[PDB]
Amino acid sequence: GRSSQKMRLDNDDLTIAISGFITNRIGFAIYIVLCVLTGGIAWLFLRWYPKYYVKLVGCATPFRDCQWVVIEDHFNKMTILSIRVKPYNRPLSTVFGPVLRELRSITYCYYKFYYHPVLDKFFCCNGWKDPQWNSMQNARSGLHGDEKAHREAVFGPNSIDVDEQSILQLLVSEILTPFYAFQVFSLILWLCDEYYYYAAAILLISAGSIITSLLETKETRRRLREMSRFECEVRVFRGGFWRTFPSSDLVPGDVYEVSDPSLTQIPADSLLLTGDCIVNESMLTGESVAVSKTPATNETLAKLNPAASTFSHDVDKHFLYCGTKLIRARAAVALVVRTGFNTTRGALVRSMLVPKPSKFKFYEDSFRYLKVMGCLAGLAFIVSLVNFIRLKLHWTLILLRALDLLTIVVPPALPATLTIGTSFAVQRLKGKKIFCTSPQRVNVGGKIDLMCFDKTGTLTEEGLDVLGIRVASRVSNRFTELLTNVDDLTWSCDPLDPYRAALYVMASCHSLRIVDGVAVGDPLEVKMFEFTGWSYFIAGEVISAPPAVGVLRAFDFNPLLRRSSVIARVVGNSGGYALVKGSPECMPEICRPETLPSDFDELLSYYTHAGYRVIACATKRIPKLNLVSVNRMTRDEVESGLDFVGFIIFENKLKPTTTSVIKELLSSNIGTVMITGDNIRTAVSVARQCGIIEEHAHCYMPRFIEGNADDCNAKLRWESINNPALELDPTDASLPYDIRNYAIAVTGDVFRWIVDHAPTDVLHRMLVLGKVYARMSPDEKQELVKKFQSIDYSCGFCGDGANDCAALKAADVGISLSEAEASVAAPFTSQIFDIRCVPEVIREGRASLVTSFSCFKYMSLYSFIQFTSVSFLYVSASNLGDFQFLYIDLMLILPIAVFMSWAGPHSKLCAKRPVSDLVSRKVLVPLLSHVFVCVMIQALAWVAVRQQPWYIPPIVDTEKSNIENSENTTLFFASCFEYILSGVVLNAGRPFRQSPLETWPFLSAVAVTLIATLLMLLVPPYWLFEFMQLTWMSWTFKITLIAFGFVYFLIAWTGEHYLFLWLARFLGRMRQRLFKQPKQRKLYKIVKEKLVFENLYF
Ligand code: ALF
Ligand SMILES: [Mg+2]
Repeated sequence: GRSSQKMRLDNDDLTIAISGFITNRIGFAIYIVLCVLTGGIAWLFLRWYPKYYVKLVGCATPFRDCQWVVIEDHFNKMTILSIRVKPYNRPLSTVFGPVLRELRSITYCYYKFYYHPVLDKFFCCNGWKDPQWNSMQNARSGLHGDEKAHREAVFGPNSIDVDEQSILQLLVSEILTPFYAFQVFSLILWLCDEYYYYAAAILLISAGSIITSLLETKETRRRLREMSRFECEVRVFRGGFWRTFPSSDLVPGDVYEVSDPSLTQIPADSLLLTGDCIVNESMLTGESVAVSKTPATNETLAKLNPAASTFSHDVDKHFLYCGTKLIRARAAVALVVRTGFNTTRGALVRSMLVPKPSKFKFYEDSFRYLKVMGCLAGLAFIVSLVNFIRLKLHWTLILLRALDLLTIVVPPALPATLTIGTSFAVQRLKGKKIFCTSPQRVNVGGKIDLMCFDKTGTLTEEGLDVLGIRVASRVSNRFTELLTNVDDLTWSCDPLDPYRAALYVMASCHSLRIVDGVAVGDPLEVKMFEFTGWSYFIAGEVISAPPAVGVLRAFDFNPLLRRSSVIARVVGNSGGYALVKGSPECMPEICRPETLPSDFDELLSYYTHAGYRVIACATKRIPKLNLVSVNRMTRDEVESGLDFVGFIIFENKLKPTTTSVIKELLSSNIGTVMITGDNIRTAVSVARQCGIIEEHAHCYMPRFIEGNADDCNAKLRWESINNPALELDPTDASLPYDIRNYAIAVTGDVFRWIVDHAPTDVLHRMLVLGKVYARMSPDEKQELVKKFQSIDYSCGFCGDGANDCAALKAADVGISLSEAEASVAAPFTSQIFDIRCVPEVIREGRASLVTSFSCFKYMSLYSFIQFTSVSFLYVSASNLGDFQFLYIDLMLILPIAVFMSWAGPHSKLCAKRPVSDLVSRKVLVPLLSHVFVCVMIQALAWVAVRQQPWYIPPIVDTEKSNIENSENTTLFFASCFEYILSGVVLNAGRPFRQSPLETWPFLSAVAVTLIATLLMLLVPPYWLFEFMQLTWMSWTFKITLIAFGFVYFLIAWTGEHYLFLWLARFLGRMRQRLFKQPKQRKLYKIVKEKLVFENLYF
């Protein structure tokens, strides 16, 4: 009996291990008695480290006989789940692809593993081919009665119902982290030591942080549950009749109806059987164009695969996805295939909740630093305890002092201070209309090294504009200039006149209807009508000699003929006219070949290759027509024998301010790529116009030369687009084949083949070189972003559709551009709809990163200075007073820390990135030198004060510490002079922020604190003298204290700018030259260097 298994859930990530255990009933008693005895510490310690809990309670057993299982993933986060068993009696094949009895299963992250007995394993994905699907006769007659019920036990309900959790569960999963336990212990220590005010302050700030984080999490999870909760009402063929049911009672096999008008959205992944349908797949592709779907023939059942997760075109022509609108339908039924989380939209939603560890190592490294500091504080506690039992002091004093020395070294207000930079950045972003939801992501904005991009909604207007109109004259059968405008059309001549005929076509060849003074109807007609500027069974001309027209009848656009016609009669002419507009491919089989110019085919190829959509117009004259002829003669006589007029052209025109933002991003050493769902010819042209691809480079793309994507052993040919002769060395490395710049533009079908059957090195080179990525579903967007991240990139995204959701959530920083169905996952949410909020986010990220690092260094220095002062004082059982602590802790550190995080970022993207890690050498090395300088200054001040003739030595006191010394006061003033100047020196400045001379609050706060301290030193009033427990000093010694404080500033400044970085580089070079361990480099750098050098080699 097997009792372990390993699986890979996601596309490539999520390696998990499942094991099965049993409760000992003795370890459980030990655990409960231990919890009772310790009052609650065992519960905490066995919730933080469940490995020992399992080792204490669990006893290993095989899978067949089990009661709960443990699932451990690649990030080492264990979990306890309970196996569920249900009575069930059908053949094994009903559940997979014998007899099955128990039907054991486990649910993990909405995946549902089932237990195969004879193979003795857990299986996640098996499509349930349900072999009845052989003929339309079988598939049309749906399942009857009881057969549904058993299905309900295997597939569950058809509802994407994520599980919400209560407030108390959030609290027990949030507060119980170890740091808050440490904070509670510190608070107990303060209140037991009569040190109230500071404890109350940090309690208030901790409570505020908890409240804001809790509200954040609750709002996020509430919002995510509204994008994935759909409820409709359909009619199903359960028992030979049509019965009305909710959308939740559907199981694979039920045949429902799609022709009814109540049904406005597809309930589940379906397949047509009769009739026809019209849907717009705005959720799978970014476009909003109407798509027509036709019934599935008897052959296509064979190739259907309910688990392929991406369907070929042969079967995609008949598949009705779930969650897509329904424009129009004909007696048409449909057969469901997948329900629940197996649906493409359901699978996307499920993959939006799977956990993924972060590559930003800031907060975790800070916590590791505090843990090392605690390891030091333990030794300090031991030494203090020995030195205190030496002096024969009382026991309460020894305990209290030795324990407060713990909270001195591990400051309980470091994490609550490390968020001020992001807290201040959020409102600047909100002022510039960008709305952030996860503040922890702001720092990540400073690490962006790549920036992906949508096309249709982001880099381009949503609709299709009108570029120009071309016409061929009958004087010479050749085309003319571009004729962008309509005024030129009105004032041009050679329905006999060509230009006026084309204007007539653009004016009255539609079926638009007027609502609210504007026009509605087919999306393409609207743009033409607006371009004309005219008005609308006759079309009224604009006031600003063009005659009006009067329509007698019209044949709308025919799905099979692919054209439309309008028979009208201008008032002037006794005879009528017929205008026909349609696609240029089937046009030649209607019009006269004499009317077709010599430029037809090559000009059509030129326009189509650049990516436009072309439509052609034609005219005809009917010498005699009346009210009886139109009803007597059909469209066949209308169409045949027309006169070619001209081409009208559409264009996906890009937003006015994109070619500048992309140029700036390229000039700031940030690469950019396009990841779109549209064609592979429009995408390349828009990338040429925008600036992603340089104006002179080539664009090689892959083609299938031997076999389609099915065969596991196929060959690829990397051809060129403009010149189909040049190729790339395929087996071989992607290099130009027997020149300076080029860019592979991979389609969306060959990319899957590359990821599957191609070596890793070719994949890496394609990732480094590829600029354009078209014809991709959301899943390929997401896993392409993950592939980018897996070679040490840090990539963002930008999009404005539910198409993009997964790529927005899986990217390091994802900026949305809308407010519906796409801002649920994206951290940020712009509202100006242009790509101008990307530089904003990057700038604020860099400023926030440098600010956070500066604050961390400042708080660490504060901790060390206080520890050194207290360690000097403890050598004689003395201590700082209970109010000097308050002054230092509350009126010097918190105000300077808050105001050090106030200045804004620069007004321009620079060309260099900030340090983005804590355990580095260039961060640690300049910190320990500052610590050394601080300690040296304090030691010098102490030695200096111990030699004056009015010195008042400390007194050892058994009941309480003595505060009125001449050795406490000197260290107090040295510390006060050091805190302010350390805050001034460690400030972030010119490169990624505003220089401190242009920001007033910081300088004002430093000045007021320094003047307060200097006045408290030089001439203090008596109440301060008897209130802070000071002692007399000669006026010649205060000047010496000021001198030490001053010279510390010079030493710290010179070290921080000049010497400390030099020492860091010196130590780094010595380590490299002595320890002979290679320096790791980011992969894409290595691949780029290999590529350029080897290309130069040829
Ligand atoms: F508008 Al798109 F992918 F083309 F969101
Ligand atoms: Mg879009």
